[PDB]
Amino acid sequence: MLYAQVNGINLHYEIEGQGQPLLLIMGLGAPAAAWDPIFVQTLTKTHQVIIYDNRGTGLSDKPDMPYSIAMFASDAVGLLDALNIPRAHVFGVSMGGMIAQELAIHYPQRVASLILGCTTPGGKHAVPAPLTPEEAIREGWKLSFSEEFIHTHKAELEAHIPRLLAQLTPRFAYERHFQATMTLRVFKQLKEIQAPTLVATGRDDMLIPAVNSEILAREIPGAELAIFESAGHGFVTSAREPFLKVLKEFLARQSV
Repeated sequence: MLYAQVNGINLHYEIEGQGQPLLLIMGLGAPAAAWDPIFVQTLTKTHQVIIYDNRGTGLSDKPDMPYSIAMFASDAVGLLDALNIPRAHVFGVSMGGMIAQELAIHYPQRVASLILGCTTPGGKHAVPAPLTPEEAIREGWKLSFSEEFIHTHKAELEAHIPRLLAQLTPRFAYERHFQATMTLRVFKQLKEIQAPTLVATGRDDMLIPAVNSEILAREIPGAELAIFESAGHGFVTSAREPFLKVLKEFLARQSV
């Protein structure tokens, strides 16, 4: 029910909690509904958490045009402007981590701290990826979670399916997002990032190789690296309690 109009595009967002603003940025084709709800709820105890639907997704407008990381970063800044927030902590996952990198380089004055989850800088220095819509989500789990995690957490995973199906990203928009992931151009500028930075991923990430997180942390001055054992692309869920501990500890040392 809340929207921010940024450059004529209506972006659906949700905002919750009190304290220092924390902007969460989702990855390829994913709406705000894709965030692990327990993770988000827990963060609202210490922070004002902003989640939202990128253009093309959820309840947001879906213009049929080329998307880029630069445009996504412009959208995020627009959201912060609409909310009258000068500076925010920023956490992006996957393509959302690419948007985060763009923000920290091109809009450094809006970024109080930076958390990069299961992401990559792209380009030559990056190490690349190696039926019913219900069945598709279940198939997609295998890329984010181990076979044992899926076994022991089947109810928790199944409970999220309706939420995702309620708000499908249409195929045309999914294509725009897919092609946007090719438009990041940051590698040499990573070393100019001034934000205090946490890089985090699951060691066993099958979608984005975990070495990408080492490459990021290697470039960004003063970046910390948290790699979680027995977790993959889905580490925000599969390592939720250890990651929430690390993220809360990191954010406690930060300020807006």
